[PDB]
Amino acid sequence: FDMANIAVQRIKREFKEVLKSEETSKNQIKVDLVDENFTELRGEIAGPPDTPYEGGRYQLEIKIPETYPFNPPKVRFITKIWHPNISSVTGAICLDILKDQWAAAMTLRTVLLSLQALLAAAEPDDPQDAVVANQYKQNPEMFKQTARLWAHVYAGAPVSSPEYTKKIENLCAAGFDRNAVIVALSSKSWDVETATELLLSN
Ligand SMILES: [Ca+2]
Repeated sequence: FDMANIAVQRIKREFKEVLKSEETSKNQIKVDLVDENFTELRGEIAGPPDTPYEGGRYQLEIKIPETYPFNPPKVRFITKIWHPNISSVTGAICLDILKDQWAAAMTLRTVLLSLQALLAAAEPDDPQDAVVANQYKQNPEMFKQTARLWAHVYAGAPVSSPEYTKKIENLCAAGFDRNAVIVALSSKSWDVETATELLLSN
């Protein structure tokens, strides 16, 4: 039915804050009510400029705990993304403010802004996704191109590698599920052989 008053009033206040913010007027962040009692929200953030994510928009599932504001929201990327601190499979996020560094003065606005800042500054030595973190460290340029490909396919960003696109359409035309294909190629250094071998393992 209803959450505790302190939680209700905090979410209402923070929701209004996002609605009125310069950041939402500049189309950088937003929040949408999913549930009338404020326990679930949907966020969106713009990819930051001069990153592989630029031009993309990333949707977020936000669940507000009963203990709000003393524990963080649970946040997950709905939009698929290629980033060392986010699971390429589940959208689970590795960020201290969602874990052990939450403070009660933090808000929906500052969480959304911190997630955009995380896109612009990955921490690969404390990763959520080992495969992506390894690629980020061992082959920066391949990482950038892969992240940009995912931004284009999943988040609506304008550009991506023609090479990569051709490999994807090749495997999709061969009868494999497109998401499976993207994942396989992205995880196997874009090598059609090892990616195909992985796809046949299923
Ligand atoms: Ca209740």
